[PDB]
Amino acid sequence: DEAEASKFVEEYDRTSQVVWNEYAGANWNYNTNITTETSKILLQKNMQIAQHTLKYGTQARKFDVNQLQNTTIKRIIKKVQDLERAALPAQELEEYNKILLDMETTYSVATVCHPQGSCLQLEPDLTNVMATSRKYEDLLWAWEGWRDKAGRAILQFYPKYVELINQAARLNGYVDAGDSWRSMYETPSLEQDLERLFQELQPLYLNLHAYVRRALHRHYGAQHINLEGPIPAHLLGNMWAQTWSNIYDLVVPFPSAPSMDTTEAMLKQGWTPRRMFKEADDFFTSLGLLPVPPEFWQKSMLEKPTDGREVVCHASAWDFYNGKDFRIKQCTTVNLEDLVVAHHEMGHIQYFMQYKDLPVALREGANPGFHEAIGDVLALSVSTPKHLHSLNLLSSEGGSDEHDINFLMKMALDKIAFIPFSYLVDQWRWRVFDGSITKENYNQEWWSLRLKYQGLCPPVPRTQGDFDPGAKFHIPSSVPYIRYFVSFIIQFQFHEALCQAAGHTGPLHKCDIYQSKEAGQRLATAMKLGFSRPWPEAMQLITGQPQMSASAMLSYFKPLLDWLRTENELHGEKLGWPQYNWTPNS
Ligand SMILES: *[C@@H]1O[C@H](CO[C@@H]2O[C@@H](C)[C@@H](O)[C@@H](O)[C@@H]2O)[C@@H](O[C@@H]2O[C@H](CO)[C@@H](O[C@@H]3O[C@H](CO)[C@@H](O)[C@H](O)[C@@H]3O)[C@H](O)[C@H]2NC(C)=O)[C@H](O)[C@H]1NC(C)=O
Ligand SMILES: CCCC[C@H](N[C@@H](CCc1ccccc1)C(=O)O)C(=O)N[C@@H](Cc1c[nH]c2ccccc12)C(=O)O
Ligand SMILES: *[C@@H]1O[C@H](CO)[C@@H](O)[C@H](O)[C@H]1NC(C)=O
Ligand SMILES: [Cl-]
Ligand SMILES: [Cl-]
Ligand SMILES: [Zn+2]
Repeated sequence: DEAEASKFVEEYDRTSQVVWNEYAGANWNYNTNITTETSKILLQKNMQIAQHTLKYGTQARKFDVNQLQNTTIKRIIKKVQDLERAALPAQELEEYNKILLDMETTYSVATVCHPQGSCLQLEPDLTNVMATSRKYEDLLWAWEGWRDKAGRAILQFYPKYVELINQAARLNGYVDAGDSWRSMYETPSLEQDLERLFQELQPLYLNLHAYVRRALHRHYGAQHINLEGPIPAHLLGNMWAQTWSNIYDLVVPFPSAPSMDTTEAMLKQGWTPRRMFKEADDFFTSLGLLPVPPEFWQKSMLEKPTDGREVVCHASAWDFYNGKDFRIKQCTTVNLEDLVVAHHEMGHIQYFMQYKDLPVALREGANPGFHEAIGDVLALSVSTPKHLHSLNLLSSEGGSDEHDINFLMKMALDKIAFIPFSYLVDQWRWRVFDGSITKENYNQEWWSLRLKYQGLCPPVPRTQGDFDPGAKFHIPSSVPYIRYFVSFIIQFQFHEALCQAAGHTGPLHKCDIYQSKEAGQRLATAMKLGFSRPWPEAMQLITGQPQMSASAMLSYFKPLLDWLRTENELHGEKLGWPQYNWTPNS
């Protein structure tokens, strides 16, 4: 009985490595070379992997997991009973795979064109406009144009995508696809836990929002910013207003303590995409963690091709399921923002290497948030002014209270601003999946949440036919989002714990764990667990306790909360957006 189940897991593990490696190869070849031929091969490998999933999943379902004594085998077999899309009938499975490919291709090849002028891709062209233009109409052109071309083009697919992903979820024992996705956390209290964490971050976010709103009023004019209303969504330096640090120049707390232009410093010093990834690899090995293998450097795509290939630019990390071949695909630009992205992606690679010897079913993060958090933890140390000065990308900024508050503001514009964005994406999709948002009101309900959680309004009133969620990568690519909310909370818990393990004293935001072997050992022991244990065990190995908590993030930013409250009170700011119905008049 126990013996047949053990044998089954061994056979599943052997055969899964082969077929998933072939799938990953076809998927990579399409993502790095969008053509009719690579698309056709990819759809064929989709059917091959479904045949495997159906064979082994059907077997797994013949086991009564209740009667298995070994808890590791029990856990693997329970997981393999979920066929995901391979539960669908063949005709629906083919339709679903084609819909997914059509949606992700539509996003990745969309362009926005000037009349009898040039056509801009999202990366680098439109993202550069959003980051650097300080002209309301130019930002509006890029913001609206991207939604018109990418978002509107996904709408034709999304209702059928929803029907099919939900159908597969029901065939695997869930009530809808959002139930299935939430199950990855194995935490019955997930929704309440996330809401409580969101509420703890409100003082910081509301104060940041009011301060930034005032600064935008100063630059863009009183006729275009309502000091008691939501902020227009195209003014925050980022296409989705999900991180705001590119408008640091407009909001700097102490302009008499300026920072060196880090993009120009990186360019003058000869930085390249490969150098950026080499620096990330060096930070990981300084903690005693694993270097990426030589193969990574030969096979990764670390910059946009110049040879005519169309590619999926959106950065991502790839496991080829053979314990040897790991790769990053990123259209890297030489700037500080993308150095942080490089660390994020190298954190995924680290996790892949740490859990490579577990059974494939257990080769995941402790929960999806943990997978997202590893690289960001190291990037918190890289981002310190002390570390950036050691890279010759900032001047010496220490010993200055003004530089200290400036740094905390730079960090808040990304980390605090992202909290409400990362909360709302799957609040929307969970309600699409459970049927309480229909295609009649996709876009209206999206904007209701953008208002409620982020305090943003669209600069141009939306019209029927708009599908602004489709203009965000994870929606057409069907990548869950609450992982990023979880990550941004727990990365500060991990930073706090690793800094204490490294012997740091003083304010958390001054900590840099470079070269700490004690810090590396904490992370390594947790990552080696993969998905073999409930995630509170990995939380315990890193932090010494088992809960998710916003306390670390709040501690990191405490000096900035104090500064923001004093500043906002001086100016008479009304926190929030009680005039929540305000929208731009022109
Ligand atoms: C329940 O079963 C798990 C899994 O057992 C493993 O997978 C099965 C499908 C069979 O193939 C088994 O033969 C196989 O061991 C047991 O977990 C395993 O325990 C062993 C011994 O404690 C671990 O061995 C280690 O292996 C590494 C190399 O990977 C060595 O460096 C170590 O020195 C040590 O020998 C093994 O890692 C572990 N495997 C997993 C996936 O956790 C588990 O012990 C068992 N439970 C009980 C109560 O018996
Ligand atoms: C353009 C960079 C995208 C990076 C990332 N890319 C994903 C691809 C995942 C995937 C899975 C399956 C198939 C294909 C792809 C990843 O590695 O998790 C991403 O999406 N980050 C989020 C949040 C974020 C913004 N800024 C950051 C800075 C640091 C850390 C996180 C974020 C975002 O951009 O919204
Ligand atoms: C892109 O795909 C086509 C079609 O399969 C192939 O002929 C070509 O060699 C590929 N290009 C690269 C750079 O791999
Ligand atoms: Cl939007
Ligand atoms: Cl998730
Ligand atoms: Zn990630």
